[PDB]
Amino acid sequence: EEIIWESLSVDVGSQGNPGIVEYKGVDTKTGEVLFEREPIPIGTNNMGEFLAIVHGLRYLKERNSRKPIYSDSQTAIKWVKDKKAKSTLVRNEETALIWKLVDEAEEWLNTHTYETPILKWQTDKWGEIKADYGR
RNA sequence: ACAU
DNA sequence: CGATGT
Ligand SMILES: [K+]
Ligand SMILES: [K+]
Ligand SMILES: [Mg+2]
Ligand SMILES: [Mg+2]
Repeated sequence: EEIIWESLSVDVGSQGNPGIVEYKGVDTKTGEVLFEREPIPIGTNNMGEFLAIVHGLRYLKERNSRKPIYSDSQTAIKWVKDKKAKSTLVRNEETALIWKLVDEAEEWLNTHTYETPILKWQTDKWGEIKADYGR
């Protein structure tokens, strides 16, 4: 079981959980940063991981790329498979923004198709995912 | 327990 | 140490 180097890797970074959430996607082989989401004032780690995968799906579809996506998040990979983010985060004014983004990401999954493999990054064998924030 |  | 998740 070896790394698929021709892939996109995503990760979340946060200040608090729940807290400020950002995410980015990188070329697994080179580390080149391909997209970075503006920090969201309040969210959860798993909402960020979910949004990062869905943004990766949208990024690769727009560019007609068949590359797989690596995520280290068991939770987010399942949420994407399910097309349903089962977050416990309260819905209030402070969490409105991230919940809007999560709702819209689910909506995108329910109205689009993709063949993109979404693969578990095996941190125990390979070290930190290439998109890691190092926090 | 596993993944963050 | 605490929080998010299956
Ligand atoms: K980190
Ligand atoms: K736990
Ligand atoms: Mg991660
Ligand atoms: Mg990380």
